[PDB]
This record gives sequence, structure tokens and C-alpha cells, in this order.
Amino acid sequence: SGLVPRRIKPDDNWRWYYDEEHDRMMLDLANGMLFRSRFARKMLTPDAFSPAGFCVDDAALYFSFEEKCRDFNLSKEQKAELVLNALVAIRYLKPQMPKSWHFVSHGEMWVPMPGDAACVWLSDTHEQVNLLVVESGENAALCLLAQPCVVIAGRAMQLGDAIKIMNDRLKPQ
Repeated sequence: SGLVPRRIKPDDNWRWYYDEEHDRMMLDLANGMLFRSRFARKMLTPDAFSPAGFCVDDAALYFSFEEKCRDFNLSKEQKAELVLNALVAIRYLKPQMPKSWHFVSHGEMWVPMPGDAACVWLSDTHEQVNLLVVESGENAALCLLAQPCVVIAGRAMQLGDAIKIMNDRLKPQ
């Protein structure tokens, strides 16, 4: 969905809010720009529905992920959009169900860390898919799509969409 209208530096007037109309978690960038995340009400914890200030912790996350994504094959709007979706996922996303079936297994499990660039390959086409790890567990990592788009299991996904993936399916880029 992205940044509306086509800068971006966190300040104390940044504010998280859920938007009943677009049914999307959002961020007010306090300068006329608004961010519309990928995440609708059905995907958000109850913290999401009371507005909040972007805090130092949120700022640290923004700056860390922004450095992590600086070298991706993505426009600047796309990089900001992926990083901001990452902050929304970390902060407000309900825990997701681990996926694996549609992905090539590598036998052992690589353990990703937050910020890592990661890849899966689809079982049929062996098409490489680029991902941003946003949080990691002992067996699976919550990831966002770090490409403009991809089709998996016939469903379409866009840049910033969330998917949890078993670690044995994941490799570093």
C-alpha cells in the first residue's frame, strides 16, 4: 500500500494509529506523509487499536532495519515501506502459523537473526524468493516479502507481506 504522497526521519511527532476506513494499521510521519501498512484488523493484537507514540525503541528498530535493507534491489519508497511494515509486524502482528510445505528444505536449519536478508526457493519452480527476517525463533522466523511481488500456492503476495517460515527452508542471501 505504502507511503502516501511520494525524507523520512523519525521524530517525536510520529504516531501509530489504526485506520478504521482503510482497515490498516498506519503511521503518521508528522509532515503530511502517511504510511499504510500491509496489516488489517484481523491481523493485529489489541495494542493496535489505541494510538501510540513512536518511541525510542521504535526509532532504534527503524534505524537498524534501514541499514539492513540499504543494499536491497528496491526503490527508496520500497525500502522505507519494507522497514515500516517490519516495525508494524514486530509491534502489532498476532503470532502467525509457521509455513514450510511450498518451500525447498535444506536439511539442517539455518538460524536467522532479525535484520537478515534471507531466501526461500519454491518447491516446484525452484524460483528464488527474497525475504527480510524480522524476528527469529528456535524453529521458525517471521519474515516479510522483500521483493515487489511473488505468487505462492496460487496466492499473491506483495512487498512487506508477512509469512512465518520453518528454519530448514531458509538460507542467507
